[PDB]
Amino acid sequence: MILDTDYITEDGKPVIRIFKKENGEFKIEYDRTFEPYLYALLKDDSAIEEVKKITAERHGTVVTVKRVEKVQKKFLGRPVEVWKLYFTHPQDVPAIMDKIREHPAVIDIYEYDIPFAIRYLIDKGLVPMEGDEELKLLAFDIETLYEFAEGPILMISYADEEGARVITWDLPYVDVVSTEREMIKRFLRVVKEKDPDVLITYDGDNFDFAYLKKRCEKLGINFALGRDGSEPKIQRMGDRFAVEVKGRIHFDLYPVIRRTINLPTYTLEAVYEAVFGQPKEKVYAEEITTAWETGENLERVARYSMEDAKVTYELGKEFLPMEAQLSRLIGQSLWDVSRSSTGNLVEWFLLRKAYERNELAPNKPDEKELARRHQSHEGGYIKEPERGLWENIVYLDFRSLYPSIIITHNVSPDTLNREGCKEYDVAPQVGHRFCKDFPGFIPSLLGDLLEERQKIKKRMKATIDPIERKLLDYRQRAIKILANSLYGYYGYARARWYCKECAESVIAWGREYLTMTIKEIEEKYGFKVIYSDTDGFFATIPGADAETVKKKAMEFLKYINAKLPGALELEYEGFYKRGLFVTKKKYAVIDEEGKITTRGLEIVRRDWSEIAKETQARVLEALLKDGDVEKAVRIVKEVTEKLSKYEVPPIHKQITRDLKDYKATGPHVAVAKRLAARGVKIRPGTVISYIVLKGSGRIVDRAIPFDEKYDAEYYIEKQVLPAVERILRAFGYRKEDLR
RNA sequence: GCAUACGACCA
DNA sequence: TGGTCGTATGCC
Repeated sequence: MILDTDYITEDGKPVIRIFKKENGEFKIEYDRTFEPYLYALLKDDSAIEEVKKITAERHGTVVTVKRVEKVQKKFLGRPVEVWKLYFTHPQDVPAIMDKIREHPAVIDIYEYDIPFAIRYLIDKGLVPMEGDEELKLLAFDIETLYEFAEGPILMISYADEEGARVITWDLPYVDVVSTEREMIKRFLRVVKEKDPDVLITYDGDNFDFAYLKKRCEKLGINFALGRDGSEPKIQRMGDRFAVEVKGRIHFDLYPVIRRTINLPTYTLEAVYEAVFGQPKEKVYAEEITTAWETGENLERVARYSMEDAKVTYELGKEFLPMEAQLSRLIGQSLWDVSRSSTGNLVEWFLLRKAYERNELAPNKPDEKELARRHQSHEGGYIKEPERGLWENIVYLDFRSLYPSIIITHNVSPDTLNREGCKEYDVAPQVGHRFCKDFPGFIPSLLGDLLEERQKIKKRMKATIDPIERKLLDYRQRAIKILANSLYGYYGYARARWYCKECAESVIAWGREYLTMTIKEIEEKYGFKVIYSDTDGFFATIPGADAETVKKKAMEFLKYINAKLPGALELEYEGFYKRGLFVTKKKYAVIDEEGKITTRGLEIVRRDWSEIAKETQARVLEALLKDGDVEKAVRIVKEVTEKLSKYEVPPIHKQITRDLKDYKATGPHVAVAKRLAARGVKIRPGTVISYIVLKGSGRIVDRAIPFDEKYDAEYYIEKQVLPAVERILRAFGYRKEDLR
């Protein structure tokens, strides 16, 4: 397959390198023939004679147009003639594009900021991560002793299919070395010997490689982890960094893991238990540092690091196939895709499709234009949830509401308010009209995407091969991720194919279909909807049973599916015996089997009493199973009364901006602001554990660091009341009554 | 983008 | 007793 592409400059000329793995052997293909370019839309053909002579200066070097080609391309569904201006080097375009753009016969320029390697991959039609080539994997970690990298790293731990080892400065896997220099040299020898394609880390982009470069510079080590002898190439991405290893794919899992799940804690043990359900030993850096001088508990830490290497490898085995599939589907390298945002992912996909279909790509918005489209966007339809628990309530939701709308109504800038067409669709309450005579750009690609996903699903059902089945699952989920990113692109501020009207029309169409479905389910099938959110609703019968529920629900489903247009379709996903809905996006429902699922309630909010969980679950389990609403309150009041005494024994907010920049001062911010005079260093993402003592004054005034939980009756009265006041009000029990 | 809670200030 | 503004955090 193809692993990555880059370019080096040889005698002022750019040479593309394609890293490949064919039949078990790493290979580098060189291309010296590709040339950067832009497109220029001119007042008249004549003007090229003046424009082709436009020159600039880069470093004392004159930059000239190498050659030109007149080309006919489609722009927003309409034909356009432009001039392709080629150049010698990628760096020449930034130097000369402004002068070309300023010239008076040049109406505009286009496609001037595409990075060279990506551009090469698109224009050649080359696709990374294709085929059945097997890629060797290697995971590693480092443990240091607690300014940055002043302390040495105590050990380095690596894991692969055959096992995990630890190279630190008395055990089969662990190797103990004389010094830190020897340990890093040994780790490098290990990586060179095994020669892996994928290097797996956890937060390696911003911790492990930076630390290693600092320690190598301090010890004068050439850390040539690359297959071309190169050192890791640091890169700046946003306010953070990414690290690349030439000839390999450095797979950092932290950016990927952040995008897949929404765990409150994102340390390796936390994600590992989320993904596999198994505990992971946790070792703090300070504990590891003490072992070196003492010599004791070396194995414990070496086991806490060995296990980190192993879990990093395991998470990498489980996450690499999905990213490889996304890479295949977007048409860019894994390194890029695994680190990129969904907006950029759609952009890369569309730019490839555009080059395939000879469509000229719109420019990224300028800063003024960016502000012009930064106005508020209308949200999805939500009904305030009916308070209290309900009986025999059923959940129905649309399949792919927004993609299905875009395909059914052909929503695209290409088709917006086009004149002279036989057929049109009209958006509700915003009135936009979309032509139905020819398929739009996005609607076309979206339709093919959904087609392919359906084909893959059927192939999944009919295959005997369990490996192929797992593979196709990955592929179809990748398609779902891309297809669902497409609506976001219509309203994406930085999008090239931005279309305000398309976005609002999609939202309006979604709301119309949802509310109309609810209207007819009540008016024509006698149903009450308890709660709804943008693409689905919880509704029920006043009196009926589970079998009744199902049989009756499918009548409405067929009726409405026959009336629903095209791909628009509603389905039955949830049977639930009783539901407790507290507010929008905050509910608890329990199923016929006895499982209960939580959304938005206090349980999953990071600010919460640790031990109030038992009574929270009991209140939900009594409310939802027993259905007795005084039982819930006599439970709450009995726990409160028993917490008076003779009860068996049983608060951190992150700072996002610096205290000088903070507009106000909250109780946790007063602690951090005071710490600045106390000096212990504070940074975005660190956590304020604070307490409030029983004393007169402002709440910022009385907030204290935590090291400076007693639960002696009053603690139970700190934020418990809000956590159940609305929950328990539905049943007539006031805040005052509970205490 | 929506949504929840309240912190801070002001009456 | 009632308001605005702003902060930390969860969803679809």
